Amino acid sequence: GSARRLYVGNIPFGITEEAMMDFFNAQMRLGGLTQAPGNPVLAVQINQKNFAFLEFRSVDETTQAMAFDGIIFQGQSLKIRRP
Ligand SMILES: [Zn+2]
Ligand SMILES: [Zn+2]
Repeated sequence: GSARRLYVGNIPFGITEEAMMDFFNAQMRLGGLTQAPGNPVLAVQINQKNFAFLEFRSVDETTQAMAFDGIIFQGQSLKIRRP
């Protein structure tokens, strides 16, 4: 379970879970981070503190997404860390 989640900080205020999921799924797939068909991100939980947890379908894709630390999303540099 913790091996399938990442902390994502400095998210744009007001973003939706769908927007964050769609961005990560599209960009991870385009960037070659996945090795199996389909979408790597299952869910996004945005805190009540400017951060979210992304939940992935696999431990593999959780690890690959660490390559996106610092990715720019809606003009913000996302901080990606293990929980
Ligand atoms: Zn969508
Ligand atoms: Zn939700």
